[PDB]
Amino acid sequence: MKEKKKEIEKLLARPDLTPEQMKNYGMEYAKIEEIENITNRIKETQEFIELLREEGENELEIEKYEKELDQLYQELLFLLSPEASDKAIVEIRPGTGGEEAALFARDLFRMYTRYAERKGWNLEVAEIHETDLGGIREVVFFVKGKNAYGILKYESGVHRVQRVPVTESGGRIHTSTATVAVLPEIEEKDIEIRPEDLKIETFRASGESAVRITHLPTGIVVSCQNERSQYQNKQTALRILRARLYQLQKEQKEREISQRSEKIRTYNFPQNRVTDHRINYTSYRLQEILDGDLDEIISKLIEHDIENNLEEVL
Amino acid sequence: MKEKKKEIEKLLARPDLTPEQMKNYGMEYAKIEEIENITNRIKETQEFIELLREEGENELEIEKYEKELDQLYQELLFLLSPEASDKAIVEIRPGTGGEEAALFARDLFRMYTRYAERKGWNLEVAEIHETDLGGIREVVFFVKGKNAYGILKYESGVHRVQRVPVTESGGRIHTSTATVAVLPEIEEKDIEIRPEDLKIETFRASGYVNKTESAVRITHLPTGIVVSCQNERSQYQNKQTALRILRARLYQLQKEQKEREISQRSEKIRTYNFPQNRVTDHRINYTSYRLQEILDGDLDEIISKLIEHDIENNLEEVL
Amino acid sequence: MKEKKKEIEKLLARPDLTPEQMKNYGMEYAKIEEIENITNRIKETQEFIELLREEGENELEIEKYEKELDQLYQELLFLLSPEASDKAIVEIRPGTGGEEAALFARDLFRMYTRYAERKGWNLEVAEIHETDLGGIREVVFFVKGKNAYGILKYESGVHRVQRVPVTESGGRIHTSTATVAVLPEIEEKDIEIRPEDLKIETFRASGESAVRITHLPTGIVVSCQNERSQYQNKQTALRILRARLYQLQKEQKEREISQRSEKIRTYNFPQNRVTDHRINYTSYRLQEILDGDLDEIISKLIEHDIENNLEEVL
Repeated sequence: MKEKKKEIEKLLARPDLTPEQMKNYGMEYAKIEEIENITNRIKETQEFIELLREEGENELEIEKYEKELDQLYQELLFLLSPEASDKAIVEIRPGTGGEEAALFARDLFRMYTRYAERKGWNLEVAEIHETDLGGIREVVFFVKGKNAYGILKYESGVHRVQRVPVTESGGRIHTSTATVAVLPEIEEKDIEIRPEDLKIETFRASGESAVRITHLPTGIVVSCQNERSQYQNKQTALRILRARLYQLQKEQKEREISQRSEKIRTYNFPQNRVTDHRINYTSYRLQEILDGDLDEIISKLIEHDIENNLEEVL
Repeated sequence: MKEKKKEIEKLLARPDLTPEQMKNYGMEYAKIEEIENITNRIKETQEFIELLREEGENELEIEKYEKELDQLYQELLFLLSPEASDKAIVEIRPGTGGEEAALFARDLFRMYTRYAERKGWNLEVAEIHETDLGGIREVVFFVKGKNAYGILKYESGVHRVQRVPVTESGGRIHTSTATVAVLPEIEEKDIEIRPEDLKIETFRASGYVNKTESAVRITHLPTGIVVSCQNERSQYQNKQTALRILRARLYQLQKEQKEREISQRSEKIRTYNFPQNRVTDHRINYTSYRLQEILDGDLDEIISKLIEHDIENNLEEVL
Repeated sequence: MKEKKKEIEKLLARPDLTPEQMKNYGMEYAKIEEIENITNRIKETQEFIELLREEGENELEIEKYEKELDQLYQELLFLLSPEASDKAIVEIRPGTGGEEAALFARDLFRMYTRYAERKGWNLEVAEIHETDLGGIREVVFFVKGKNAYGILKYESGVHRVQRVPVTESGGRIHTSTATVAVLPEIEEKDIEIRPEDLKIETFRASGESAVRITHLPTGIVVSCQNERSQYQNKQTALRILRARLYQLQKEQKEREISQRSEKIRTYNFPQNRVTDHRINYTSYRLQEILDGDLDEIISKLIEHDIENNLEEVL
């Protein structure tokens, strides 16, 4: 890495060291080659496309390469970031806008669902509270796949739509806001939750089963009213309680000093556009992105990070 | 053209006029010569085949030239109907037959699906209601391609199947019905639909996705026309789909409401008998013994025989 | 035949007999002659190859005549065997070995695909369940050509492979298996199948048409799922069934008095060889064989048959 990180590997791998180490170091020396080569192809395919564009007459197919690029960056991202990131919990909620905000929440949930099916990920709905119009008042689900969290972490934040409400006939543009919170699933062996700290409750499913778990120390509360049995429900409430717990703990250990708009992205239907505001990137393939083709935007985010965040000059 | 529609072209084309008229009339000048040539190729080729039948020992290969007759006639239709017949909306539902009827609906959907692919057109499924036996309760879909509407317009009507049902173990021959409705797509600039005349509702999908994902219903308050969708699309996308269908539907309903107000059933448009492997179209009484090939998508033989007749007497001809 | 089967013909062709019998007995005589002439050509070109070997200096061409016998044997086989027609149904499926078995199953399907093209035969694939890596979970196809069934009837049995999986880089030699089943197609007139013994079902395509047919008494079941229409597929299923049924009968009336390993042939890649075990013959042109140049092996199997089977002392 740099050649500096690859220097230690040049020497370490020298004639001496222990078996448990030669594999340890050699294995990483290879990890660096992939990285080295992957960025190689990235940079080649990049410099390549810039020729297909202004070759006196662009060859409308820099899209075959443009796509591969989005692909090379998610691979690089995977090799770079210290590894445990394949399981994630997603929660989406309406924001400002009323009936319209819950409708956008479903639009998002629809994007992610269709995204999952395209990356070959597995998705399970932990819970969903719909709205008469066909919106969502709350939804939390689990996504697992090669780098699911590593990629979805980019979706955390406030999303806003700009569009004329569908049941509104030719009315005025409406701006609503939805919240997406992504967290990494925390296995049982990775965090301690004492029995006496937990308070479990169950009730008739207000008008299949309804459960609620309270982590007394924290005060975190997990409530589920779905089709799983009480027993099964409890296990699902716990998967979520851990992630929510671990986070709150992370938070309680960093936010005691950290002491709004924060719109992370905007979708505009009349313009059929998507603008992620951390990178100031705009795309005009809104419907295809909302249809589940989110790589173009995430890969851009991944690049910006690998170009001037942690893994760059570090 | 004729010699007449070519007359006005002769004079108009004369010395002076306006630029925008030169290319204009000039462009219409060519239209007629090609029309004249194609009708010349058809005649030269038609009159050539009939000599290859009783020459003293036929040359079973008239089919090769026969296949070009189907193509020349469609090229002639494209030149005789220069308007805007490139976008169409198709709808297929079961007629009488029960399960068997919903199965024939699919056989047709497949046929048009593969027929589309062969003409290299673009097809998009608006919506589909399938049946357990792998059949179709209802299906609607758009098709855009070179004069793809002027070609699929002859498919509107009832289509009847004659055959032993697949699940019926070699038993008796059954006869079911399937209904095809082909409407030309209508643009927003060509028909007015006032905001206040539209009621749009949206509901939860009925039984990760839940049922399907989104449900939209659009009602044209005046006429009563209702367009309902339940499919993978989003609300925003189904509405634009529902609106595409509603324009086509309303434009059709107004044409009827203007004729059906001065013009005051069986209508078996065509037949698909499997035991005999034939397909007979009843408006032209043309028959083919290439059933499965036609069902597999090679439909041109029949539509051209329909165009030929159509042009052989209707508007295009004596008009 | 012998001079015996011929004797009777000679006398039946004496002074009298009927028109329809005249031609009938007249053709089999000539048939017999052809058998005699070919059985002679075979015998001489043979006695001529041996001489070309230990003559005083082999003339490396005993192969041009070697290939001639490949032909003569098949023409003999034609003239001899039971009417064994020009139509055949072949089925191939993985044996033991996991993915590798599936991959070798397609290997075999390729050999035959290529072999049939060399024999000028026609070939329609009835169905094919494929594997991501490119193997074949299952396949049945139809073949038609001058006694394609007779010549292919010797492929029925378990085929075994020994090689390093292509996806393994310089690994250990893995060994697998693939089953091949050949059946002579039965025309509807030839076999009786009552309507009340079939159970024909249909379903929607999971993820064109789906069709399954069951022969209630036997338990035989043919599934179909492809681009075909329910109707075409049903007809494609009745062909395969009449074959599965007929055979099952020729069996159920022999597999009732005939009271595993049955490794029919072995293809070893490192040593580049094909070893047919029923005759213990080894060819060293494995690849040319897997490419469809099967006449070598089959003509050997044909020569053993005529030599010790019915067609001999009988």
